[PDB]
Amino acid sequence: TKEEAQETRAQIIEAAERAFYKRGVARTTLADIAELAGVTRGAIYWHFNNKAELVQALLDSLHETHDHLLRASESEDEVDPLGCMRKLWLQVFNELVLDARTRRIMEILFHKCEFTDDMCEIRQQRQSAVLDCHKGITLALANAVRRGQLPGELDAERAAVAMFAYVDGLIRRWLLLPDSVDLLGDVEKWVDTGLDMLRLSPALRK
Amino acid sequence: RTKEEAQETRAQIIEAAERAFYKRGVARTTLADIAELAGVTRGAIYWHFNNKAELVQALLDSLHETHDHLLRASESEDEVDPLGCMRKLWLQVFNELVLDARTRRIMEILFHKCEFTDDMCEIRQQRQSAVLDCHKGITLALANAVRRGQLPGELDAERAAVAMFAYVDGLIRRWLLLPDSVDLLGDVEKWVDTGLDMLRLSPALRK
Ligand SMILES: O=C1CC[C@@]2(O)[C@@H]3Cc4ccc(O)c5c4[C@]2(CCN3CC2CC2)[C@@H]1O5
Ligand SMILES: O=C1CC[C@@]2(O)[C@@H]3Cc4ccc(O)c5c4[C@]2(CCN3CC2CC2)[C@@H]1O5
Ligand SMILES: O=C1CC[C@@]2(O)[C@@H]3Cc4ccc(O)c5c4[C@]2(CCN3CC2CC2)[C@@H]1O5
Ligand SMILES: O=C1CC[C@@]2(O)[C@@H]3Cc4ccc(O)c5c4[C@]2(CCN3CC2CC2)[C@@H]1O5
Ligand SMILES: [Mg+2]
Ligand SMILES: [Mg+2]
Repeated sequence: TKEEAQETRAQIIEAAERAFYKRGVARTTLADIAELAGVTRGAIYWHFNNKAELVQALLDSLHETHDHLLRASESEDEVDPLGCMRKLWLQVFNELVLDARTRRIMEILFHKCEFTDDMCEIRQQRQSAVLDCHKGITLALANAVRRGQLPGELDAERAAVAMFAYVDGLIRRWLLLPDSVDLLGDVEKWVDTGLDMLRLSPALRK
Repeated sequence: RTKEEAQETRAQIIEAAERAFYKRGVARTTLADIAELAGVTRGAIYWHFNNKAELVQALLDSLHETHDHLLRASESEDEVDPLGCMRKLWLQVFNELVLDARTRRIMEILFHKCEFTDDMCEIRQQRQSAVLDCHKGITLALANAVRRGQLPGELDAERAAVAMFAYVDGLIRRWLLLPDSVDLLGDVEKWVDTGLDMLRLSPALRK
């Protein structure tokens, strides 16, 4: 049955989040996740080959809320690629602080997920996700340069690395020390600080 | 002598813990495993460390020594060029990461092979303490540079410290995950200056 299968996969993913958040990925097994989800008869193995597929599902689930702002910032036909990128990072930070699911998937991926040789797909799939995002940020920065919103001589690739590094570090800083960063109250200041680096730093120019 | 032999054995244990944590991760590695790798008895390893968290803290603490003279130079009110010492500090941070196998392996362990779990809550708390401490230091050096006129007078030192640390921390982990994406050694001056340019030119980082 169609709906029941998606029914069950969502139960498993939701239970996987609870299990990974409590006990970490390394020591959690699929059998333990099936126990939390209330699924039996090997159902979990029909939806996932291994834990890495479950981790990838959680990582893929983050790309959904922002799909439209990603598309807009990457499109050559977009009139305001820089403004759309600003709206994107504003949404990324807002969802992190406001959404329990997002914050806790990211906490799982960043602080409860080990890169090991017996589970090499986790690091490899993290490399691919970061690389994919870098391509998107680089392309959106190149659209802003062409629109006259960023320096004509900007090194879009290095500026994409710089922006990602800043956003990445800020998120992890808020996850580790929520009290230290009023990410929600000053979200615009935090987004503009990184954008300002791309706009003004002479080091980021070719 | 007792002291010399114990310090010798402690170093063997720490070195073997790096090899064990790096290969199998912190969560599934036991002190018994580390003892076998280090070639010491289980009683020996348990004399030096009560649990796995204490060993992780040992690695986490060793990172502070190499930079200890440059962070205190930028932190000193009497430093004539605090902004300059900060630049040399971050240059040295990135230089050691790329050149030093040990520092790279430890940071890879701490950032990518060590889970925050209720089963070992000391890990997260020690990371919280280390970041909070570094934040204070960075805030000191930024206020000195502002007072010395090297940074904007109306700069929010607290937020600027956060932003600089976020950039450096994010860059480190990007190079750890994708080394060929960041020539962190040949362009090290560019990568440091990019973040310093952020604190010095961003109108958002001002009150
Ligand atoms: O972080 C890292 C960095 C180093 C490694 O990347 C590489 C291969 C690999 C593959 C998958 C992993 O999860 C993982 C590794 C690591 C295990 C050891 N290797 C080194 C050998 C390819 C040369 C580890 O953890
Ligand atoms: O791999 C990835 C894929 C997607 C992301 O790259 C970006 C921003 C970001 C910044 C730092 C991370 O460690 C991290 C992310 C990710 C979290 C959220 N995303 C924003 C864009 C997907 C909308 C994640 O994990
Ligand atoms: O990131 C975090 C933030 C939240 C927690 O900090 C605290 C206690 C704790 C202790 C050690 C951890 O490794 C760890 C946690 C967390 C697990 C449970 N929480 C208790 C409070 C959320 C109710 C987690 O991961
Ligand atoms: O990546 C890094 C590189 C530099 C540090 O490693 C060391 C000590 C430390 C300990 C735990 C961290 O999470 C952390 C750090 C860092 C914070 C402070 N440092 C001292 C070195 C700046 C002189 C940071 O972030
Ligand atoms: Mg979402
Ligand atoms: Mg050192």
